[PDB]
Amino acid sequence: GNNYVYIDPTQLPYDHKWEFPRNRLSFGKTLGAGAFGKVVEATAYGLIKSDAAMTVAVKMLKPSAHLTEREALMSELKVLSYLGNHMNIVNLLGACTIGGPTLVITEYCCYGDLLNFLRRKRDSFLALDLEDLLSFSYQVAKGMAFLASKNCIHRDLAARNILLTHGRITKICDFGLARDIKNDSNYVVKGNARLPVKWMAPESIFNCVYTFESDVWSYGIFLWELFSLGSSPYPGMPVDSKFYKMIKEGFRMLSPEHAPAEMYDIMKTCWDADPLKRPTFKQIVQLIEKQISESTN
Ligand SMILES: Cc1ccc(NC(=O)c2ccc(CN3CCN(C)CC3)cc2)cc1Nc1nccc(-c2cccnc2)n1
Repeated sequence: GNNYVYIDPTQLPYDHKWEFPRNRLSFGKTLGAGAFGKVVEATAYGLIKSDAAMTVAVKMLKPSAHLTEREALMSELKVLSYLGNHMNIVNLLGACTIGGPTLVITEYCCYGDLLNFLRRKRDSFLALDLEDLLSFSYQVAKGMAFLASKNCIHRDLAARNILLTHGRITKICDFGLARDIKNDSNYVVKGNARLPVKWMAPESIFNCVYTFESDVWSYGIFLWELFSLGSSPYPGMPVDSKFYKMIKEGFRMLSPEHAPAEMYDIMKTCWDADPLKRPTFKQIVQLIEKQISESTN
């Protein structure tokens, strides 16, 4: 959680142990695509077990991507390697960096992206219930606490960047190059960038600073998305001059109908204008642990 240092991924070395024979990959359907990159479902052979086919996700540069994007993908690969493999973050499995297009291989998450999952399961609210939502809030906070412990900042925390897999385990991801931010209305032009403004802390919007605390703000917005079962934040409030003024003034979202009081309390603290008053992910983990225990029986 040291806001005075950061991990420069170009200084991270690429561990050759990750290198995987690209001829042992069989590419499938597109899971996401941006301008210079895409994620596809694929099959990997002898990736973990010698004579076993396993489904994976593969992030690749399109032929139309430049060195800048290859560097970014390599940096992302090194960051994932640095983070290591954890229950609540997407797991790196390998890479193909030579002899073809640069590819990064991770686990495949059988329930796909959490935002789509919530939207699909909105009616079922097997069925989705409160404890599922609490579990997702807990696991995302847990994963983010780990990221912060590694002195890493997400910068785009949102339901769309969470995946869901076996046993309803969430995995923090970052589509990065592989999201079409040009045609995603959740990304708004601000200056010479398309930014996830509705998820962003005021200090990020106005001063372009991202911190452990701005990730916590985004987590608050995520909680809102979660307990609204995938609704877009600030309903009936398009990102314009009024929006910026209102956020600066102190306008905040009301509680989702399905949020327990303490979960909304967390949201409100995450959206404190003062970053120093926001909870840490470590704190949030404890709070949600308690709520989950209380919400059982
Ligand atoms: C194939 C791949 C390659 C790279 C990544 N990388 C990440 O998921 C990731 C997560 C966190 C960080 C940490 N990082 C720290 C610094 N900041 C600024 C950015 C975030 C970096 C990369 C994921 C994947 N996996 C991936 N990506 C998108 C979708 C899917 C997917 C979709 C549907 C079903 N199963 C899997 N799977």
